[PDB]
Amino acid sequence: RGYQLRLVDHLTKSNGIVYLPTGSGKTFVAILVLKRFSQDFRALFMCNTVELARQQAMAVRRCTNFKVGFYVGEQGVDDWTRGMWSDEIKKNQVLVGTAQVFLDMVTQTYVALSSLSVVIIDECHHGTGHHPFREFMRLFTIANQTKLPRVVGLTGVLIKGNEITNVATKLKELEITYRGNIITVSDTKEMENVMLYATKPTEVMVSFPHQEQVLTVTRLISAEIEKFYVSLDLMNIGVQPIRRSKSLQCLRDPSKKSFVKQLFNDFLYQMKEYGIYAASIAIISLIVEFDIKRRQAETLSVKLMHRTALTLCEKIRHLLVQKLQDMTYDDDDDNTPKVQRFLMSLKVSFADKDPKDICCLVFVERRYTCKCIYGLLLNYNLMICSSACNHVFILDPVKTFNMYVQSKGRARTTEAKFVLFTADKEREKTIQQIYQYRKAHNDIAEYLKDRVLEKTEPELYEIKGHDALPRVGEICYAYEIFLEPQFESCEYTEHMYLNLQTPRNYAILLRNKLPRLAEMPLFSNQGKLHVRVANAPLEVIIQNSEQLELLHQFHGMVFRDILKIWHPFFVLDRRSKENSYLVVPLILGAGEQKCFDWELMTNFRRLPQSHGSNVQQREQQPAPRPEDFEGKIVTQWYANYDKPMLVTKVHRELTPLSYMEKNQQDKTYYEFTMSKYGNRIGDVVHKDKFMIEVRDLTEQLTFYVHNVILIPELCFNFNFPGDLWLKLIFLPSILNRMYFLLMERLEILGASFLKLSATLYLASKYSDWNEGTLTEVKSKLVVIADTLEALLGVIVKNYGLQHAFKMLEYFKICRADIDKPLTQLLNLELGGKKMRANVNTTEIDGFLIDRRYLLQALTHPSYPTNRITGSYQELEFIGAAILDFLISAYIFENNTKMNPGALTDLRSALVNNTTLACICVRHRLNAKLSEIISKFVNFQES
Repeated sequence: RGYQLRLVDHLTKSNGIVYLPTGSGKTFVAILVLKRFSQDFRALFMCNTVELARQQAMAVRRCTNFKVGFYVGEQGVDDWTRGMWSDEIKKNQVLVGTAQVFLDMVTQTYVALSSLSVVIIDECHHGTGHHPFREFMRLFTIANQTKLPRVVGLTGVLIKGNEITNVATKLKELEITYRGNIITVSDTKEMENVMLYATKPTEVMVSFPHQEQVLTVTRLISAEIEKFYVSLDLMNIGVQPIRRSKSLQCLRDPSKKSFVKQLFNDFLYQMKEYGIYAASIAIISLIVEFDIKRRQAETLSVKLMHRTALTLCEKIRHLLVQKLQDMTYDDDDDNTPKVQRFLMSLKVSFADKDPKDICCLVFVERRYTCKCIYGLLLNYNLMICSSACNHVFILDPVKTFNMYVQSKGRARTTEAKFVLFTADKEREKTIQQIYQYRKAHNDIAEYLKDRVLEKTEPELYEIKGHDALPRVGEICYAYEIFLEPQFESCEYTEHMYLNLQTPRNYAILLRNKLPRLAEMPLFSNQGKLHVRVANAPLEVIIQNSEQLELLHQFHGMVFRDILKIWHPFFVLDRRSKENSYLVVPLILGAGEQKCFDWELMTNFRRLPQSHGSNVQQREQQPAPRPEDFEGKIVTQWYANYDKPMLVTKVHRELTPLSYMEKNQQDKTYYEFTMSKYGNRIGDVVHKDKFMIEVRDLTEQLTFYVHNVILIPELCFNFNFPGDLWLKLIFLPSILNRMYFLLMERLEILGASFLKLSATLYLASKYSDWNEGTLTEVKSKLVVIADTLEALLGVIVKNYGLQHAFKMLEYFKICRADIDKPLTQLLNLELGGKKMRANVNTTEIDGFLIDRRYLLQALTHPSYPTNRITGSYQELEFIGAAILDFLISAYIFENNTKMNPGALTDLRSALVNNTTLACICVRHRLNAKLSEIISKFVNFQES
């Protein structure tokens, strides 16, 4: 700020003492003078308190870290005897240590003041007499009149002398002991801006009249306390420290002399409890009305009767009851002048001269004063605060006015600020003497600064001394589709039905050529299935409508009468595509050769046994047929017919009149049907018809994902085999991987990589261009986009890294001008500014006392395009999507074992600023920006 530059201007030319108020950044002004002293040519930082030395050493080491200098300090843990200073002060240029460590080392001569170039002593006004700051200054006095270190110091106040003119000699004597020059650092033209940074409310002492009468209630309470003080040996009565001494005497009662404190142990315990109630009532009688003090003692006396009622407490309650008649008449006299002044000042502040609605809490002298003051306002926003104090009004506070407030306050009608008001003359005289000493110190400093440099130098020296798109014509291209089972685990130990177990296969006749179309995994009840696509035959054609329409109507009938579904395409929308009419089966001839047979398509579609059954009458009774029941499915000709079933084997011992598999019908299979729907027994009249094992083909709807005894009498023999119809119903489930042709980690990674292409190349083209105008034309120039970027990442694994990235920008995006830079990038205007190297830029910025790339990387966005670098905004968005796409691409192989839903929670060290800034501190390496960040760094260090 402007106040720190003016105060440090006199310290750079010669020695001087900096006088500034607390909170003005006096330590920051010393750091600026230390950087100017090292540029034009060892520093010593003295601290009075050990607690303040740790904060000054950490702040000096943080600023000297970027300077590439050695910053160390000695708190007294490292001490050694040698002919000079230890390795801490010798190796490090800046040494921050207490004055006691330097004074202890001055007894036996080791290091001399000539080693350090400058010495900064915090709070140089306190050092005097036998203090260590005056002892180290006395050694410099014997070393004076020669080359020595430059003295420097900063303090809140100079000194306070007698009257005015005599006080000016005290300020000159303090500067003569510290060897200060005639230049005194003080805020003059910067006082306007210095007052705006730190607002100090003025101290307004409001005296209130104290009642000379009516105080006999306090004297009677003191007389009653004096009677109890005879047994307790004058504990205390009616004092502010008595409240603190009561808590100190409570812990001091135990662990004392055996015989001496034996009787005083339990005596002082009951006396301190009753004495604190009388001391609190005495303080409440002065601050508030006497009626509140008598009510507090009456409630405490009633609680003593319900207590254990000790022999010492019974006499104290009986003594107070004799004086209760006189104390009750004192509170009944109204039917304190200090409380009237507090109510008048609080009412005038809310009325006018200040905000109408504001938070104003009066400071209570104790916990009992808050409840007493609350009842006075209701009997005649506002609150009674205690613990500390609050803003604005404070009732009879005893404390340092500057240290207690430490904030602003409300206002009243007057020329003044908010402060405490006490009726005692000793409290008002202390605030008046401190204000008069501060005004006299500022007047003595202004009179001393107005003197000539030659006159003040001789005065200090004398004191120091003595719709249809077939795409092709009518032709038959036979594509053999190989479908065979592999293996699986069968718990039921059922037989494995495979399409390769029968000679008849399934071919594909279409007007389109044959793509590669490798196999795909599948599963079923019999085992895993695989479908291979190739063409055994070729150059085939049908003849007119004979062979052509034979596979047509057979395919049209297989649509509804086989799958039996309303929508085969599952609610199609556009209803169009590359036209492939149907695939036709091919029956295998002699050997492994399969020719074109049109009789198989017409026989399967015209078979009535596929769905509709028959009715067995007395004219025709079906006989047992073990040869016809081998591979043929069975149905229900009478009742309960929904899904048919294939008969695997025939059982000669099992008959409709034999033992049933259920206990319902005893030893009869057909008795269960006659007792339910009234059906006949064993179809018509046929008992001897053998039974069979029915196997239902019903399974799950979608076959892509993995996963009963009838009789030949009542069942009709189907013409369709069991194994031939297994692969015919799997066509709808295989369409998932059939229609289309060509993970989620590259999806989100491609979104950051798409923005990284514009961040890398485009932002590195023109560095001086603003961030607003750079993304304006790149945005409008152009979920589903992340899927297209995932395919570009897979293409980068089969070629070079820039291979797929090249065509990725050309194919999807256009960007005629931006596509050329997308190949390679370079450095920003930072390295282009200075044509030599970053060493030339190190002369203006002494932060450097590769360095070329770190120039723009360490640039602050605060400065509006200064000479240190162009800006950090060009590299901010650059590395933004860069590191985002780089961390996502490296985590694609590591997180591949997870799913997009689970891996989305926390993946690859999330960029949240909590762990971000903490990663730099884990390597052991505006004023508002240094405030919240400093408090957050201390809490995150755990």
